[PDB]
Amino acid sequence: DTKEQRILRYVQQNAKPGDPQSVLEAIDTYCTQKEWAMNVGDAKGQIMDAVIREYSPSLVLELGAYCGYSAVRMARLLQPGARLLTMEMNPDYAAITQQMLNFAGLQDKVTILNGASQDLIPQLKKKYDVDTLDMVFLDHWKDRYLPDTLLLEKCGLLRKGTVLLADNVIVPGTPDFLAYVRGSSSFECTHYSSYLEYMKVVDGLEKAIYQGP
Ligand SMILES: Cc1c(Cl)c(C)[n+]([O-])c(Cl)c1-c1noc(-c2cc(O)c(O)c([N+](=O)[O-])c2)n1
Ligand SMILES: Nc1ncnc2c1ncn2[C@@H]1O[C@H](CSCC[C@H](N)C(=O)O)[C@@H](O)[C@H]1O
Ligand SMILES: [Mg+2]
Repeated sequence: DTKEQRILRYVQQNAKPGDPQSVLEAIDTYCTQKEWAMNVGDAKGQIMDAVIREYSPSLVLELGAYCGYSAVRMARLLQPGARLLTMEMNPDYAAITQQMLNFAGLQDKVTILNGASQDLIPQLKKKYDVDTLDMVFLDHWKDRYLPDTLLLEKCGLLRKGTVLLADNVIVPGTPDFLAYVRGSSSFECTHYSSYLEYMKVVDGLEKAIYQGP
């Protein structure tokens, strides 16, 4: 089997069904003690939790689901009626994410989009009944952060106050995205310095709040 299947099996065998917090702790436990994996982790996840609780977004878009750790982390804090849409181009990973969300009891809150973000972003308004996004979590391939941010703006998916939260802006790093949002008056930026998941390597999240054209 794969590492992603072993993570899901550990959750199914150790986490409590319908308990998102228990599912998160099981994923973090397995990857801390057995196999490292690119989940956002508990250190940066706690910063994510605080950002989510401050802005209380009604519609969240996630770029990169992997095994569903970040989707479980964000969906467990959403108000009733709020929605999370997550895009995952790997079908093997998205099948794991769906089973992870089902186990945590959050399937009614999260919708998985199978495909590449650059192909799915232009179809959000028509196919998934989206006006503008309240929050965007960027966590896919690092070279897509900036072009997808420009694509989200072109398709009219950003409004004044839309919160962009970017992972891995230090390690592995997103230099072009970081330089663009920090240099553009369209984005007010705040850096939250933390640590790479399950490690003591320095990383951080960048919050970029859209201010308009
Ligand atoms: C593990 C590691 C170590 Cl020990 C060192 C020293 N360095 O330099 C790097 Cl770069 C890595 C590293 N490899 O992959 C990732 C990573 C993390 C994500 O959170 C993420 O989302 C994605 N991703 O591909 O989406 C990738 N990090
Ligand atoms: N262009 C793209 N469109 C959609 N998904 C992409 C993508 N490029 C990479 N990805 C996916 O994004 C994932 C990044 S790992 C992200 C982990 C997750 N956000 C968490 O914290 O738990 C990978 O699984 C990869 O398959
Ligand atoms: Mg990441």
